[PDB]
Amino acid sequence: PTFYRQELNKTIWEVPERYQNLSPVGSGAYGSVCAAFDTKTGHRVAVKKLSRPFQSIIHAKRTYRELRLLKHMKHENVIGLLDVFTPARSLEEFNDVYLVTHLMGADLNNIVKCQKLTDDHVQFLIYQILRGLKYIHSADIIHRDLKPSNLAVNEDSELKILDFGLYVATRWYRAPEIMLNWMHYNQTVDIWSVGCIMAELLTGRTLFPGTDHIDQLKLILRLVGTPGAELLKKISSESARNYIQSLAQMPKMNFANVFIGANPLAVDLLEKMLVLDSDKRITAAQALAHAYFAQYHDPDDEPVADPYDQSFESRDLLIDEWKSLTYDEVISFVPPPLDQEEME
Ligand SMILES: C[C@]1(C(=O)NC[C@]2(N)[C@@H]3C[C@H]4C[C@@H](C3)C[C@@H]2C4)CN(S(=O)(=O)c2ccc(N3C(=O)CCC3=O)nc2)CCO1
Ligand SMILES: Nc1nccc(-c2c(-c3ccc(F)cc3)ncn2C2CCNCC2)n1
Ligand SMILES: [Ca+2]
Ligand SMILES: [Ca+2]
Ligand SMILES: [Ca+2]
Ligand SMILES: [Ca+2]
Ligand SMILES: [Cl-]
Repeated sequence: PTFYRQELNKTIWEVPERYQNLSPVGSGAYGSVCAAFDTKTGHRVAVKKLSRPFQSIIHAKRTYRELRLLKHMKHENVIGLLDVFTPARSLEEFNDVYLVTHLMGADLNNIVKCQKLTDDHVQFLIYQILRGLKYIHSADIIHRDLKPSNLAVNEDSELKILDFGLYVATRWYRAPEIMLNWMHYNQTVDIWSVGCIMAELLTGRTLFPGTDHIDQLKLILRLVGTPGAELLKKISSESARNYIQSLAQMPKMNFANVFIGANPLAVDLLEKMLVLDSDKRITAAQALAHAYFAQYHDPDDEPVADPYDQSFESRDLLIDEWKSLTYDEVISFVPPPLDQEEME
């Protein structure tokens, strides 16, 4: 392909002539994103230019990580790849990586903020998050920072999870075991996040808007109740355990007295997601079977992922080795068919 250059976000982008009318649509993880028109297919796409992908061993491995992950993700509610390109003609010239996915116009914050959502619409939004989570979790991939700004949505409320498996960030949706660095966690960290998101879709208000990690924990405990001694097992810091243990005991609230006028099935699902005991938290696959989603649930259309080889994560390699592996993954990429779906 012939490439052209255009200054976007104060830096030069070099992209194939296939992609036209680039326009900035915000930052991404380790990069920045432009909307574009794919002249090959007439489809709208989003192109992410990674920022300094091989500047350091940290950038280089995270570039490889992200490319490997996105090449593996093939699910309608998870960001995956239509294309990946570089202006480099050889490994020796290779210093820039661009990732292409279908364009999604907004994030979940754009949906709820100016819109009184119906319960049927909330069901659809949460259903899609859970469908995507079932898929990524089945490949032993966890998001760990799921939140409305990491949920891409389009003009028809179709939703995809992004920035999974990888500046002041909001902590309001993080699982307590993540926010407080507890010693053990599982895939259900993301289910806590879904509960926080769903609660906000039902009320219009952030569920746990803490000003710091201690304020947020206090808000959490007011809803779910003081934890038992067994939960302290997970907390390394003695000062943290002593503090939590010292707090005045609080009962769990009945969520039916919290989410007023909500579908009782929504309240029941929230009770199963917003539990401190991550071994008692509902899984994504279990949640998809909950009656709240009855009108959407379809077991034939809730697939799992192919096995995902993450052995590279334990390895320390040199920058040029991560760079060469990344180049290999660029070159071996096989674009998917434009139409990959059929009537049920
Ligand atoms: C959850 C809620 C709320 O108490 N927030 C305070 C807390 N953050 C605080 C105190 C305890 C424990 C912790 C710390 C978590 C919360 C509860 C509820 N209020 S509402 O009552 O004004 C309302 C507002 C809306 C709705 N609604 C509908 O209108 C339809 C469905 C639905 O849920 N239902 C209720 C708005 C703000 O968000
Ligand atoms: N508009 C749009 N549409 C799809 C994806 C993105 C996108 C990507 C991204 C990831 C991989 C890829 F290959 C291409 C783009 N990273 C962050 N975002 C946006 C997510 C919503 N807030 C603005 C940034 N943005
Ligand atoms: Ca119940
Ligand atoms: Ca169906
Ligand atoms: Ca088709
Ligand atoms: Ca079927
Ligand atoms: Cl967010």
